Amino acid sequence: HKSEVAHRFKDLGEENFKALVLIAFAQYLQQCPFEDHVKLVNEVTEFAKTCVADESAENCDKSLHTLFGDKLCTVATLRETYGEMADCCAKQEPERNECFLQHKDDNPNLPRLVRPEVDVMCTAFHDNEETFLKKYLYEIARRHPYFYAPELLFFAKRYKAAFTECCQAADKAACLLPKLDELRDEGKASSAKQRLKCASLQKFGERAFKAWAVARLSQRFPKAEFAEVSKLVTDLTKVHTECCHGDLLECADDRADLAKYICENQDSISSKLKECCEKPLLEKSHCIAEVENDEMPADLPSLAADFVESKDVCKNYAEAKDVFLGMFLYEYARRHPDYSVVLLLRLAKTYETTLEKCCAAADPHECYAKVFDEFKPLVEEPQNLIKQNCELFEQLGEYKFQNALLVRYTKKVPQVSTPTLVEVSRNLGKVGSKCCKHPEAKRMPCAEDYLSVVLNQLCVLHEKTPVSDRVTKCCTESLVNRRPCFSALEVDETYVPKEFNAETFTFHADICTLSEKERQIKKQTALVELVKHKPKATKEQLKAVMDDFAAFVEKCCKADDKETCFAEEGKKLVAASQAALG
Ligand SMILES: CCCCCCCCCCCCCC(=O)O
Ligand SMILES: CCCCCCCCCCCCCC(=O)O
Ligand SMILES: CCCCCCCCCCCCCC(=O)O
Ligand SMILES: CCCCCCCCCCCCCC(=O)O
Ligand SMILES: CCCCCCCCCCCCCC(=O)O
Ligand SMILES: O=C(O)c1ccccc1O
Repeated sequence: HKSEVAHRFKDLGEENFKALVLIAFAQYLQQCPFEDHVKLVNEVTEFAKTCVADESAENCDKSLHTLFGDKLCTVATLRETYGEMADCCAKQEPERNECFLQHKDDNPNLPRLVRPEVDVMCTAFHDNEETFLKKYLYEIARRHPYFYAPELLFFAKRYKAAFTECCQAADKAACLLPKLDELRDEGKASSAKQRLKCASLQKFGERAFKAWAVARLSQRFPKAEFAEVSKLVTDLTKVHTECCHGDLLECADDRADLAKYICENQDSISSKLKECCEKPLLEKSHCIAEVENDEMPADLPSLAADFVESKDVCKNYAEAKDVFLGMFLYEYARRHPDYSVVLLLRLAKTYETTLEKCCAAADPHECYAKVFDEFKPLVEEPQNLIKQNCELFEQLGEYKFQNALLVRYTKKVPQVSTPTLVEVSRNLGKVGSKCCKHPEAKRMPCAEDYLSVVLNQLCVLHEKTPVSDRVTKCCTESLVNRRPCFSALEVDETYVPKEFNAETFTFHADICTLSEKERQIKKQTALVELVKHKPKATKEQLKAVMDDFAAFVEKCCKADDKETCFAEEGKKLVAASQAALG
C-alpha cells in the first residue's frame, strides 16, 4: 500500500481507529492511567492523519508492528511500572513484538469494576458521552487483554444504545438495569468461549479442532461442497491459532481475508450471507460468525448408501482416513442442524472405531453392516435429557427449577463448596429458561453452547481448589465426553453428613428487606446446607421442610414484630424440621 496506518485509517474511519488504538494500548499497558492512554491515542491519530495526507511523510512507511512497538517503548516509567517488559525494547522486530505478547498479563490485580447509581451514570453520560464511554472501554480492555478488540468495540456500541435510550426514559433504572445485566452476561459469555476455543486447541490438537470445525461449518453451510468446507476449515484453523496466540494485527488481518473470501464465493457457500457481506469492514466477520444455518437441499441421498453399503468403504477409508471420516461428518452434520456438535463427533468417533475394528476382518460388509444402529442410543441420550429437563422447567419456574437442580447436584457431589453449588445451579437453571423456549429443532445446539462455558467455569474453579476425583475425572476427560461424564454422576453413598449448625439455619427479618436476587440466594444457600446435613432426605420430606419455610418467611415478614417472629417461630421450624428428618 505504501503506508499501513494511512490505509487502516482510511478504511477504518477516525472514530473506530481512535477506539481500537485505545483498546490495543490498554491491553498491553494495563497499569497506566486513563489520561495516559488518551494522550497516546491523540498522538497516534495525529500521526495517522499526517500519513493520510502524504503517504511519503515521516515514518509512514514503517509497519504497524514497528510503529506500535516504538510508541510502547517511549513510555518513560515503562521499566519502573512493568519492569521486565521494558527489556523487550532492547530487541528488534519481530523479537520485540513476540516479547510483548509473552508479557501480557492475562488476569491482573485490578479491583472489581463496580456499577454506580443509574443517576450518576446517566448524568456522566449526558455531561460528557465520550470520556464516559472511552473511560469504560479502557476499564474493560485492560481486564481482558485477550478479548478480540473489534469485538469489544461491538459491545461498546451496544452499551451506548442502552444509555441513549434509557437515560431519556421515565423510569431509567427500570430500563437500563435489565439491559446492563444482559450485556454483562453476553460479554462474559463471549469471553469464556474465546478462552475455551483456545484451551481446546492447546490440549486436543489441530485434528480435533478441525473435526469440531467441519461439523460446525457444514451444519451452517449445508449446500456448500465438501471441498469448499475443507478449504474453510483450514483457513479457519489458521485464524484461531493466530488469534489465540494474541497478536491482534495478524489475527484481525487473517479474519478479514477469510470474510472477504467467503463473500466473494458467497454463491458457492451459504445463501444467507446476504446482509453480512454488504456490511462495513469492521463487522463483516463478526456477522458471518453468527449467520443462521442456510436451508438444506432436501434432494439428499442416504448416508448408508456411501457409508454402510460396503461398496468399497474400507478401500476408501484406508486411502485417506481423515478425509473419509471428514466426509462422514460433513454428510451427517449438514443433514442435522438439530444435533449438538459434540454429538456429531461422538457418532463420527463411534463410526471410526467400527471401521478400524472391522476393516481388519474377513468379510467387512457384515462387520460394520449395522453401524447406524450403534448411533441410535447416542442420539437419544441428549434428546431425552433436553425434553425431560425442559418439561420440569415449565411445571416449576426458573427459580423453583433452580432449587431442584440444587438438591440434585448437592447429592451428586456434596464435597463441593456451598457457594459454588449455588452459582453453578443458577447458571444451569438459566440455560434452561434460555433454551427450553426454542422448538426442539434448536434446543440441543443452544444447550451445548451455554453448557460448554458453565461446565468449563465449573472445571476451572475445581482446578484451583480440588475437591472430588469424579469432577476431576470429567473435567480432564475429552471435550466430547465431558457432559456425558457429568450426567453419569450418581448420588454419593460414601458421603458423611455435615454436623448440624444452629447458626446456618437462623434467619433474621433482614431477608424481608433484601432484593429478589438476594432472598433467593440466601434461601438457596440454606437449601444446599440442608441437603448436606440430611443427604438421605426424600423429595417429599424436603418439600415439607420447604413449604414450612416458605410460609414461615411470610408469617414473619408480614407481621409487625419482625425478629421476634423470626426467633420464636424460628426455634419451632428448626425443632419440627429436625424431627421430620433424621
Ligand atoms: C465494553 C464497552 C463498555 C463501554 C462503556 C459503557 C458503560 C458500561 C457500563 C458500566 C457498568 C459496568 C459494570 C456492570 O454492568 O456490572
Ligand atoms: C491502528 C491499527 C489497529 C489495528 C488492530 C485493529 C484491526 C484493524 C482492522 C479491522 C479488521 C477487522 C476484521 C474482522 O473482524 O472481520
Ligand atoms: C452446582 C454444582 C454442581 C457440580 C457437579 C455437577 C455438574 C452437573 C452439571 C452438568 C449437567 C448436565 C445435564 C445433566 O444433569 O445430566
Ligand atoms: C446447563 C443446563 C441445561 C438444562 C437443559 C437440559 C439440557 C440437557 C443436556 C443436553 C446436552 C447437549 C450437549 C451434548 O450432546 O453433550
Ligand atoms: C435440620 C433442619 C433445618 C431447618 C431449616 C430449613 C432450611 C430452609 C431451606 C428451604 C428453602 C426454600 C426456598 C423457597 O421456598 O423458595
Ligand atoms: O470468524 C469467521 O471468519 C467465521 C466464518 C464462518 C463461520 C464461523 C466463523 O466464526
